[PDB]
Amino acid sequence: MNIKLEIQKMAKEIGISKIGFTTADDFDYLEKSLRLGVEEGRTTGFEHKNIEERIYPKLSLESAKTIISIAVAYPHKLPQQPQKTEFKRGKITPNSWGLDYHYVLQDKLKRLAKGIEKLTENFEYKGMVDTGALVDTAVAKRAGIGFIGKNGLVISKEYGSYMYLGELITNLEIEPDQEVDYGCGDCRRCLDACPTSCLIGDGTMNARRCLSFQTQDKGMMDMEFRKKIKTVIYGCDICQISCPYNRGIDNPLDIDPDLAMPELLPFLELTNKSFKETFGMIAGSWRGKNILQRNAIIALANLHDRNAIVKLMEIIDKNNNPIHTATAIWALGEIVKKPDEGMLDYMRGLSPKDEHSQAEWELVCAKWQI
Ligand code: B12
Ligand code: SF4
Ligand code: SF4
Repeated sequence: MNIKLEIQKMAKEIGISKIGFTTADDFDYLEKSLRLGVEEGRTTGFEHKNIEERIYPKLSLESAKTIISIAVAYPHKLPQQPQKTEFKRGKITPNSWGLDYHYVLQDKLKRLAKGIEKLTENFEYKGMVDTGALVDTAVAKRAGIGFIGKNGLVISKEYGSYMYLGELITNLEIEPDQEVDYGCGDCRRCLDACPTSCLIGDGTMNARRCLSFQTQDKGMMDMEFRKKIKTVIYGCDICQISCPYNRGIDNPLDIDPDLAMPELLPFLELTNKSFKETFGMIAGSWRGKNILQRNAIIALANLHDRNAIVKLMEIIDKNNNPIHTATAIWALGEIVKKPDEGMLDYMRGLSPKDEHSQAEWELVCAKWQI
């Protein structure tokens, strides 16, 4: 007894910015739309595939009785700007500044569980953060962490949407928290700011057209999204920056600004090894360097950076990574606005190895009236 007050006490003790409680009752109100996302092809592929495991918490535990939702806030503005150099910089979502949230939160949930082991008997748990089967977002709503916006995210009054979420499924009998009075209203800002219009209106999405996805999808980024990621080479925050509830927050926790706003051409020099050493700790490193270097080439093209030309030419001639080659060929068509005869001969004189490079090459050629 007074576990709920005791938990809350040790929560804030170990850096958890908010905590909530809810039943292990299933979530079949979601079924309908989860299944419709998959059938309509609006799913990314990152989602847990088994829909049953997604809505029935007992499939993850059995002895499930309550679920404890945690939230850890993160800064969205940079404490200290990075220092101007020769090299232009891209941006990379604050969701991925500093240590990979997955590790941070799993550590916090471990501590919370160890601190509960002491104050009861027969305690049973199952921790999740992002990579688990539950809908992290809907759990935090039932637990009154915040409400789900039209942008799909969980929004708190206190810390905005700039929170990482987690869950500790458990066999404890505990008083559910309330939920929240505040919502969206007739706000619509996010819906109108999304540069792809992926958001459907009801907190639901064609994720396939989210730029956050596009920056993480493997392969060749479709033409439409290249221009639109501007210089943001990982994630998208547009639907949160445009949100009233984020209007005036700064939040607590360590950030290297050079990892948060990386210099692009030096970034393109990284190997698997140097990439691991320097970037391996952030969330955005979970698929390796290649998707990021592709994106960086795109950023350089979006900046029309004449200083990248020689590097792009090196990527193309070496051709050890075809996605990069094809992206670079495109990038030259963007950067070199008035090509000299020498450049027309360079371009005319490539004969792309593979189909994606061939495709991008044909387009530049056509654009340059070759
Ligand atoms: C797959 C995934 C993605 C994909 C797909 C995004 C998406 N919206 O589905 C991509 C790569 C695009 C993505 C992007 C981002 N994501 Co992500 N993503 C996930 C992941 C692993 C699973 C997503 C999932 O379960 N799909 C849910 C889809 C299928 O459901 P749906 O049909 O849209 O359902 C919506 C409705 O049911 C609605 N719903 C619930 N309550 C209510 C109430 C009412 C009345 C109504 C009508 C509807 C409604 O909410 C659901 C979505 O939130 C989750 C973690 C997790 N396991 O939950 C993180 C998660 C959702 N992502 C997270 C983050 C931070 C992001 C980004 C902000 C990262 C960035 N800065 O770029 C973006 C923003 C995109 C966005 N607008 O949601 C955080 C959200 C943070 C928060 N505080 O809410 C989560 C919770 C991870 C975490 N542990 O923090 N993500
Ligand atoms: S992250 Fe960007 S692209 Fe994705 S929904 Fe939000 S605004 Fe739209
Ligand atoms: S922008 Fe407005 S509509 Fe969108 S989530 Fe924020 S509050 Fe809701």
